This record gives sequence, structure tokens and C-alpha cells, in this order.
Amino acid sequence: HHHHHHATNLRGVMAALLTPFDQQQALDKASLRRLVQFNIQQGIDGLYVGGSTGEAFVQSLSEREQVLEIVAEEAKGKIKLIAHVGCVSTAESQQLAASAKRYGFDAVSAVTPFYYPFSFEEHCDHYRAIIDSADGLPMVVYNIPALSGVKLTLDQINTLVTLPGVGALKQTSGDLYQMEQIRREHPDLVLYNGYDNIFASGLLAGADGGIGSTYNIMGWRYQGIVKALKEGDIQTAQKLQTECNKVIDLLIKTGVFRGLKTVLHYMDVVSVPLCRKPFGPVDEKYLPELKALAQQLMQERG
Amino acid sequence: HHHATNLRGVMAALLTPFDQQQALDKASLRRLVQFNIQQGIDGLYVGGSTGEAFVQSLSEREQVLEIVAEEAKGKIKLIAHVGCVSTAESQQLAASAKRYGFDAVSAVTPFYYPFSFEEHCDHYRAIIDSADGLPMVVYNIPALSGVKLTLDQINTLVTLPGVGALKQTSGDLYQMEQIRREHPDLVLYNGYDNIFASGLLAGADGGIGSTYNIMGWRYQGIVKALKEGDIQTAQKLQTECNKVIDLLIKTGVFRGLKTVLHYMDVVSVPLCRKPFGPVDEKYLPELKALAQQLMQE
Amino acid sequence: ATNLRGVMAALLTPFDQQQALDKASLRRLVQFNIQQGIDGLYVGGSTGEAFVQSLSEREQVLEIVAEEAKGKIKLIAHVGCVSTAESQQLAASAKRYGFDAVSAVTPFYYPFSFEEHCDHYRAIIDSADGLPMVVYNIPALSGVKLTLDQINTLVTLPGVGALKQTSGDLYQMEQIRREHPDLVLYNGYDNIFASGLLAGADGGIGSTYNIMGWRYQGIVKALKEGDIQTAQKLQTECNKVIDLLIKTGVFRGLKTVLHYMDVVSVPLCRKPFGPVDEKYLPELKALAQQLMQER
Amino acid sequence: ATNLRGVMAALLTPFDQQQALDKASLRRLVQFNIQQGIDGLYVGGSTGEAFVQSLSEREQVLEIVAEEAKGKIKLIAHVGCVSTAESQQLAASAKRYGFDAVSAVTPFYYPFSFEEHCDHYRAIIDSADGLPMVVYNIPALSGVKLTLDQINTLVTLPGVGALKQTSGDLYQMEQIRREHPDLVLYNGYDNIFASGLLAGADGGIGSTYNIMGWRYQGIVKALKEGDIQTAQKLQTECNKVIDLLIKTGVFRGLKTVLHYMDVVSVPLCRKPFGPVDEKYLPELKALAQQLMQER
Repeated sequence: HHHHHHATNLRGVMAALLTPFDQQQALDKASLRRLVQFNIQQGIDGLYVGGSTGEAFVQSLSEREQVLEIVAEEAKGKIKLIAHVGCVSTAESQQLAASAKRYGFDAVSAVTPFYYPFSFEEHCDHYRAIIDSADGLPMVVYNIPALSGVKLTLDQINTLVTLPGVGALKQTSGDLYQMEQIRREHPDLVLYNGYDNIFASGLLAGADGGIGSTYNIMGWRYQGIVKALKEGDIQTAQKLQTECNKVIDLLIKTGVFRGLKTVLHYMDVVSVPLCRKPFGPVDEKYLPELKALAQQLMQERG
Repeated sequence: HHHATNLRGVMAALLTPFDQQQALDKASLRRLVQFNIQQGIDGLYVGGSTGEAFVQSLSEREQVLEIVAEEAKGKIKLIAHVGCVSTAESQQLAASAKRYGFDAVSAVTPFYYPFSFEEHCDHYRAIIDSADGLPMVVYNIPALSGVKLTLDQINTLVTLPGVGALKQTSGDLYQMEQIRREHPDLVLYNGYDNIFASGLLAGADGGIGSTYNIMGWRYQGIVKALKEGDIQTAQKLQTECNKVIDLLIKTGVFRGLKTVLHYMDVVSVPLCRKPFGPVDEKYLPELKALAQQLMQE
Repeated sequence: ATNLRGVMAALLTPFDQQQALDKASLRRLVQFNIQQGIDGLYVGGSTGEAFVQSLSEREQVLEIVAEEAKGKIKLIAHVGCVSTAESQQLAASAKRYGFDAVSAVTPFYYPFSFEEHCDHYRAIIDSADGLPMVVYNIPALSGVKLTLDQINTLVTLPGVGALKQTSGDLYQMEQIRREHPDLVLYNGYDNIFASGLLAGADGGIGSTYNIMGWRYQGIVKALKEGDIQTAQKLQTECNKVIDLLIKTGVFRGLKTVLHYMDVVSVPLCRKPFGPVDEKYLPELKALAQQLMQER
Repeated sequence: ATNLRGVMAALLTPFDQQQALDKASLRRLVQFNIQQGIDGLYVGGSTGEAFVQSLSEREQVLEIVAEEAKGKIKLIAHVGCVSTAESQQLAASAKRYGFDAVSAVTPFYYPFSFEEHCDHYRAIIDSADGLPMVVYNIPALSGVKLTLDQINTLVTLPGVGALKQTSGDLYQMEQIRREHPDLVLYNGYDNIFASGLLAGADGGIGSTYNIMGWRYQGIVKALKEGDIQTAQKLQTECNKVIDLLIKTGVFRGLKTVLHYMDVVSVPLCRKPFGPVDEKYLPELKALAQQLMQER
């Protein structure tokens, strides 16, 4: 499918960008800019902006557009930029897609619309409408059954990823039989592994990249896994995945987004490491570990 | 809980009319509000799931809340569903509900992202504060929210200061009985229309539901029949409601209700917002026949 | 199938200190149930710990219960196994012992297609040799998720006279009743019995009927007479007991209550079920005394 | 328990058109596996249709397999039942027949507490009298949802030497390996074998190894050689076969391929399993021919 061929340039390891907030839970613009540069300096292939990790679903459309605009100013032409524009509403999703186009993003993406049960035909129309509003930007279908409640069959996934204008699939599923099945059906499809804690295994199963939240603090590790596997150095790939999972273990305990924001706070990137309500603060007993992790990561990096 | 005793009854979960451009249809909203008042409904639950809240902006939700208050304040009870995923957004809507003179606020357990139980409690606390004296109706709908509260957690939520009711959209009638047993004075709304009679028997003392927009009097009739010990009439009414619900599930529930209301000369354009699609045209004869049946009744 | 309508205790299987069948306690439990005014017994079901018994042990229980109670109350033999052939054996034995009906749980563990489920029931019905089949639906334990349409096909199979509906979905209970006005339809979850009857069930089969079957008969009566408050009160009292039994473990909690009622010598379930925690013994003792004083 | 590390076929149990054990085909299937170069056999498991056989039938199969294979390849006896006592009888029999290890699925149908699962394993381990235990985790069929902490407790019980992990959660696979660097850890889902090895499994137990065990051994080899492309190519070929087997039904599909390889006389599973849809026979025959020519 030629739409898959035309999206070849989107293959890679893309950080799901966090949205920094200030003490009053408004956008912290200076921290957002610092975070974008910090990701570029890690050697990340691109950014996935306004996704789950960006706390999109506790932001308004206007807030999401501001983030999109700022990220484009900072990063357009330097690394790939995918705009997650998905809302429950098709119309809202289209507005964000239109804005992504205006700001010069390389792609758009939409989570399968959630809360209300929609038919598969309704899902397909949703993506079509957003693709039209994206005005040439390729679409990354975003599948995350754990949070969306949307339970697509493989046949449905196949239809979705071959809609005109779709160039990739962000597969946030731990089912690696299905990962292999998708690769086998679509040999040229850009296929992002969505769960960071199985990245090496997802690549082996057929993913050709990833999009993840933990890439913000250790994206070079995931780059290092791609490299190890390409060279056939399985031991280095396993070692890196194991180190990633030790960190993921801690972030699951602390809360993932806020744990990441706190680590980035000790890396001097984020000024105030809060998520938006109803997310609460990181428990203070985890602070030594998170600071320790921040120190560990800079020392292996710098 | 005995304070909020005035919130007991059968409250329609109000639909939000739209036009073919997907804009709010305010004329049809007003007509639908009056249609519900004329049916003898006890109140309206505004901007809930049935109201298509989660495909509207805050401004749109506020516009609807305002119009309903204009139409119905003082005539029937008004509950504003103000729930968003965001606490701050939910607080804005709660403050607006207060301004418009609603009798109560409500919020669905915040969804998509997993939140801890403590995070849920703080969310409700913050909204109650912004409601500034309006009692809170905790809204539990596990099937759509993905939030799996334990009974003990439900107990903690419903006894938070400012909480006067639970909207229990759950088919587990053991838990319905357990909630009634623990909280003898709690206003407890049955949320699944197709078990209303059984929910009342288990302990609910009223309900909030989408199908009440077209046949609210049948649910009042179940309440009446059960108060008089007339099981047979209660069962017959529930069976008739379920015959309708079978059809609505086939057609799509919100858009089916809006189509019935369209044939009743209430709603101009029976559309839901995208990504909801239109009613399959093969169902229109059944939906029209139903409107006629219900009007004659 | 109309004569199968009613309130039937899901009989427990008493065991001795060595986990073998305690035949004397079994006989005592059967009589105890008859004296409570139960309409019948459902023997060798989930509650009977069927799935930790051999086929010969299950036959032994069936034979003895028939000795005790045949002619006096209705007797339904749960003959269900994963294996069809094993299920057929028990069905043939039920017929020999003179049971009024057979029953089989949807076969579990391995996923079977719906037509495989249908063939399974057909085979068991053939082996039942004229005994009506009670289809037994319990999704929470069986893992089998039948659609309403599939339930409709199952309950209309030649030879099927009833459905034991162990589901808390009371929309579906009403739908089943509406589709099949004459079907015998047993409410399976004790803790919604009053509500299940209201939705369309015309009786029930349950584990807690062994210790308070008269309360459920009382709910049927109260509803028949339009005494909704009495029905609700009885359901509430049943649910207070069910709360405790869920804490203690239901089969062993029931056996322990029956032990304090002088019916069951040794109130053990079969391994891997463990014993009742000793800290719940005062509550279960208090419960037996209350129920005995209640009659 | 390093000696248990490897690629072990979950042996199918052949039956005839009467649904009786086909012992001649069992012996042939055992020999066929040995000649494929399999490391061992896991006997009377899910794939062996344990849960539609009597204890005696399961014992007969265990005895025959030991006769054919003892000392030539590793032998693991799946002795698991819902009942602890039944599981203990099979464990004692496995010991008598000279098996290298025993295994038990988490007991299913009735909800048991985690303590009750542990005591179940302790009892089976005692009856195995020195044979190491392979804890068998298969959430999708058993309905038992163990936490990582619970799995950690189980795999460290005295006498446990391995975990059969039939779960597609490869985060947990990695976590288990991280916690227990020396634990024998079998990948249970054949269609993610290469990925499970990468996450931390050090071998596997699977149903499809009966017809293409050498491919899985080839994946283990390719990964140790650091040849990722060959590991992927092999996994892709295994999944093309698995796609077909899932369409046909896996056990009966495997038996049908084996039939065309002249190993199994009658490719039937026991009722309530039905026969293969005849429209799939051309595909299943061609697969047999392909696989015979490849080996």
C-alpha cells in the first residue's frame, strides 16, 4: 500500500512528550522548551506531542494547540514531529489536525475515540474525517486497548491501517503475536512499539520503532537497543531492556508521568514536576530514589 | 443524607439536541425540557453521558445548563452533571451550575487515566467546594468509566461532606442492596433503565435514565405499582420498557431516542455528534410506530 | 417441565475427617432440607463440590439422596463434566436412581464452539433417557460467555425443560422470560433472589438454601401476595448472612453452620479448599443459634 | 534444576473413533518427537487433553511414555487436577514410572485463595517425593490471576525447579528472570517464543513442537549465534502455521498434520471437541508434506 511507502520517513524512536506545568497548573512554556531540546540532545528521532503522556485529556483544545505551536518553533526541521490530535469528538480532533498542519507537523495521530461505544464503521469515519483535515499529513492510528476500552480485531486493525492517508500504527499492546501478525500483513507499515517495558521483544516481533513516555529521560537506551539488535548483539539489547525495566518498575510505583517529571526536575529541565488534577503529587518517600535515578542517568549520559 | 431527601425521584437524563451542522439546537433543547416537564418527570440530569457531555466543550455544556435552568428552575429538580476528566474543568462547570441555580451537581468518576482512590476522593472534594452548597451526586458507571470501585470505596465516596446521592449505573443488585443497607437515608438512583423495577426492589429509591425522555411516566408507574404492592403492573411496565430498550440498543440508544422525539414533534434533527453516526434508515418505521404508540398512550 | 418450578437447595457434600464421603451426614442434610419445606434438591452441582469428586463418588451421592428423598421432593442430578462421555455416564446413573431431571454446566477450561456446546447437551439428553435437562449457566466460574441468542437455542433443544441462570444480569433474566414464557427459570445468585424473581425467574437453586431455605420460600410467598416490604426484609436478612459466608468462604461456612445445627459431623471441604479461619467461628456459631431459634 | 532447561513438546494424547486411548499412536508420537531432536516431553498437560481423561487413563499414558522415552529425553508429568488428592495420586504414579519432574496447573473453576494454591503445590511436591515441580501458569484458561509477588512466592517453594509461563505479558517474563536469575523459565505461548526468549525465558513447552520442534530449537540456536534475522524468519514461519491451527482448532489440527505424517491413526480429540472441518484438510495435508520435506 503506497500510503505505507510514503510514510517510511516516520520510522524511528519517538519520545511521547510530557507537558510541563507551573505551580498554578498552567503551561510552563520555558520548561516545555527545555524538555524539547533535552530530547533532541539525547539523539531521539522525533516527538509525539499531545498524546496520553502529554496529559492531553486534561487540557483544552487551545492549550493543546499552544503546546503544538511551541514544539514546532523549537523542533521543526530538526527532528520528526507527530501531533496527537485525538479527542472523543471528531470535530475537535479535526481542529487540532488543521492546527498541526498550520504549524508544520510531519504527521497527525488519533487515539481510537473512547468512553462511548462506537461501531467499527464509526471509528473508520472518525479517522477519515481527521485525515481530510490533516490536509496531506499522514495519520498514525493509535491503539491502546487498556485505556481506550476499544477492542479491535486483527481484521479491523488491518482495515484501519490501510485507510487512505494512514502511514503508521502506534501499537500500545503487549500482545506480540498480534505485533508479528500486523508486520506480516503490512511489510512496509511503520509500526511503533507502545509499551516501553517490552521494547526489545516488540522489535523482535516486528515493530520497527517505538513511541514511549520513558524516552524523555533515557531515549538513548532505546536507540541503543535498536542498534544492538541491528548488529545482532542480543546480550547488549537484553542488558539495556533490563535497565529500562528497572526504571519502569520504579516509575510504576511513583506514578509514571509524575515520576518522569520529577526525574527531569533533578536534571534541571522541568521547574515544577506536577501533573494536573486529579493526578496527585509524587509521594515524598520516593524522592531519594528519583534523585538518585536522575544522577545515575546524567553520569552514564554526560 | 436525610437532608438531600428532596433529590429522591425519577429524573430524565436529558439529551442535547444538535442540528445538521452539529451545532447546539437551542429551540429543540427548550422544547425537550418542556416535554419532560409535561410528562410528570421529577427532575432533569443535565449534561450527563446521555447528554453527550464528552463531545461538547465546557462553553457548550454551560450554554445547555443555562437554558435548562431558564426553562425549568423551580418547576422540577435540576441536577447538573459537571464531571470532566480534569478536576479544574469540572470545578468551572460546578461554579456555573451554582450561578444558574441548579439544585445539585454530579460528576462521573474521572476516566481514561487510572487514578488512585484517594485521587478520586480529592477530585470530588474539589468539585463540592466549587459547587458551594449544591449537593453532589456521585456518578458510578463502571462499564464506560473503567473505574472499578470496591464497596468500601463507594462507602467512603458517598459519605464525603457534601455528597447527597449516588447515581448507580451498575447491574449488580447485590451491591445495590449493600449500599442501601449501609446508608439507609442515601438518595440512590438506579442507572440502568432495563432493570429499574429490580433495582428499586434491591434498594434504589428512584432513578436517572436516558429512556425517561420518551416514556418517563412508565417509570413513575413502576414506582407507583411497587408502592401499592402491585407486582404484576410493575413487571408489565418493565417488560414494555425493555421491549423499547431492545429496539434502542439495535438502533443506537441516544440517536434512537432523538428519532422518537423527532416523530413526537420535539427534536428538529435527531442527530448525535460525530463520531456517532446516523440511525440506519431501515429502523425508521419501527421508531415512528413507537412514537405513535407512546403518544397515544 | 412445569413440575420442576420452585426453590431447590444446591446440596452440599459432607465429608469425614479423612475427606471421604460422610454418608450419615449426607442423609441428615437431605432430611434437614426436606423439613425446611424446600421443593427439591439439586445434587452434585458446584455447591456439591462435584469437580473435586470422582464419577463413582458423584454416583454414590446421587444414589443415596434418591434413597432418602425420592417421592418426597423433586431431585435434579447435576451430571456435568468437561467430558461429554463422563457427563453421559452420570446422566445414565441419574435415570437408574430415579431422578426427576438432569443438569449440566456449560463445559469449561477448554474453549468449545457454540455448536460443540449444543452437541454436548444433545448427547447428555440422549443418555438421560427421558429425564429433562436443566441447562446450567454460570459465566463467572465457567468462563463461557453465551449470547442471548445462544442461550435461546440451548434452552429450546429437544429435552430441555429449564435453565439455572447463575448470572447477575437481570436485563437478560427478563429477556429470557419474555422469549420463553413457559420455561422453568431458576435464579442462581442467592443475594439477588427477590430481584431475580421480579425480573422473571420463577424459582431458584442455591447454596444458602441448605441453612435458610424457608426465607427464600418466604420471599416467593411475599411477592405472590404483593407484600414487597416483607420480601425486601427477607432478602436483606439473607444478604446479611451471605456477606458473612463470602468472608468465611461459602461452602465451608455453610457446612460449619450446619455442624452447629447438629447436621454435619465434620464441616470440611475438599483440598485445595482450606478450613474456616477460627476467628469467624463465634459469628457462625451465633448464626446457627439465631437460625435454629428462628424456627 | 538446570537439567530441565530446554524445548519440550506438550505431548498430544491420541484417541480412536471410539474415543478410547490409541496406545499404538501414542508410542509412535513419542518416538517421532525423540527423532525430531526434542529435549523432552510434557505429558498429560492441557495439550494432552488431561481434563477430559480419567486418572487411570492419565496414568496409562504416563506409564507408556516412560516405557518409550525414559533416559532418552527429559520427562515431565503434568499431574494437575482441581483436587489436591487426585493430583497427589498422579504425582505418586509419575514417581513410580521414573519421570524427571512433575507439573500442576493452578487449580481452576472454584476460586481458591493464594495460600490454598501454595498448600496445593506443597502437597503435590510431597507426593512427588523428590521429583522437582514445574508450576504451570495459564491465566487465559485457568482464570487464576496471580500477581508477580505471588508468582515469586510459588517459584521459591521448596521443591519447585521451574515455571511454565503461558502468558503473553513479556514485561512480567522479564521481571521473573530478573528476580530469579537461575530459574528454569518455559515460554508457554508458541507464537511469541522468540520474543519470550529475548525477555528472559530459557526454553519452552508448547503444543506445536509436536510437528515442528526443530524450528523452536533453531530459534534458540539462532539467538545464541546472534543471528536475529534467522530467529525472526523461523518465528514468522511458526506463526503462519499457528494462524492455520487456530482456524482449524489447535489440538485437532496438530493431530491431523500428525495423521498425514503417518504418526497418528485417527486425529480425533475427545468430546465435546468436534472433528476438523473437512474444508481445512487440503491445507493441513500440504503443511504435513511441506514439514516432512523440510526435515
